[PDB]
Amino acid sequence: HHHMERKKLIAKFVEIASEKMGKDLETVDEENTFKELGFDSIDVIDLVMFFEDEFALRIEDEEISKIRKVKDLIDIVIKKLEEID
Repeated sequence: HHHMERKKLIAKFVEIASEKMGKDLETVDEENTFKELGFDSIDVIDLVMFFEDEFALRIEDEEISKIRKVKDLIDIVIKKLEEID
């Protein structure tokens, strides 16, 4: 059992936003849209490429374009990590 997987990926999202992207989010809810967090389409691409590199994943362009909510990115990452297993 890999406990706390969502908490951990939200925490990674917050750290990357802060450290790589200069965005202080502090208290993230998974249900927030990226749009409401102030991430535009280009920011989502940068965020995805940062997760890709951190986790040695590949996320297809079609999947990136469908990302709306934080939850969507957390879900994709878990799914890609589960596969690479």
